[PDB]
Amino acid sequence: VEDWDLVQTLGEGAYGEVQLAVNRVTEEAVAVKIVDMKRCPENIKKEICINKMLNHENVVKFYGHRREGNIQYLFLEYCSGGELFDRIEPDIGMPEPDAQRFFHQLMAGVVYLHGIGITHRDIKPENLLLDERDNLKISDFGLATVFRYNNRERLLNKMCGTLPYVAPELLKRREFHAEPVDVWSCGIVLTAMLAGELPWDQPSDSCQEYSDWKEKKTYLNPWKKIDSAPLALLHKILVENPSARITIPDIKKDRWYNKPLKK
Ligand SMILES: O=C(O)COc1ccc2c(c1)C(=NO)c1cc(OCC(=O)O)ccc1-2
Repeated sequence: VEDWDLVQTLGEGAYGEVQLAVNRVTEEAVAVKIVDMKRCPENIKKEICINKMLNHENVVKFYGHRREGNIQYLFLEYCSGGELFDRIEPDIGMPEPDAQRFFHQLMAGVVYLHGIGITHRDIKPENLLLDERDNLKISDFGLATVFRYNNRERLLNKMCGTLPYVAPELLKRREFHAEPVDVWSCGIVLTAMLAGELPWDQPSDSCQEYSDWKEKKTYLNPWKKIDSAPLALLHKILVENPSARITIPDIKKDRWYNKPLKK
């Protein structure tokens, strides 16, 4: 209903929905995200402003914005693959070779964002959309924010994202660096793909399962399901002191990351 028709509901979140929109002339498809500024106008001015900076093969394409009353419409690549969340078999995961591919692509996407000084802040499988040839695209810049401007980094102080994905320091410190938290959530997504389960509800000393990982009890799952090469990488990503935690340029030199698996 706006030059294009709204065919089916797609991602009914809080604040609005995402629809599938076909143009009836050209037959082309898009995702219309629909935010009713009555049911924030501030976090939404940022989303689109961030979205206009973005252009990469692993980040959902931004086509434009119209205001139509209270109603903001963001015109967004439609990913006919859907969510990576759905290619994770509960308790089992997915073939190592697909995980490694999705991880290569997620890395590419994140390097990109980080190189333009943007942290996504909410990387989880629900936010990783797949296109028609199963290429992974980083989605939903609703919580994204700028952490380098004019070549100066600034620490974040707002807590956000999704607890099982979040990095311990975001719980513990008043200010933290933006990049390592994005790395940590990327690691949790790896664990998710390779084991089909989340290792803990939040990285708290108060959280049993989290305490067992710091004690290297990798004899429990989801670790036992994982396999020594990728698990060695997870050991370098899910490090607690954000400063000792591996960085992306170094993930790119890790053995499992550079292992041939897939045709
Ligand atoms: O193939 C299917 O079964 C459905 O395909 C989908 C399913 C969910 C979503 C899409 C495509 C999207 N394409 O862009 C999409 C975008 C979304 O954006 C959310 C945001 O920007 O917050 C959310 C859900 C979906």
